[PDB]
Amino acid sequence: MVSKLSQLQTEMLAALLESGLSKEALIQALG
Amino acid sequence: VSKLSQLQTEMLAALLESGLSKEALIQAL
Repeated sequence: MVSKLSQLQTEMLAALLESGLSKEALIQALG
Repeated sequence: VSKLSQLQTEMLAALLESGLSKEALIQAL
């Protein structure tokens, strides 16, 4: 729980996976 | 474009631009 930005990033990634975005598509975009 | 796909896309670009570490990505996966 380092920073407001890190907490928000964490929530966003979780939300995306919940919405149906694959893990592979996440990796493609952000890896 | 579908509104859902577009929102996901825009969230991804914002994440990328915000400086998401390689470790943070691994942790979320």
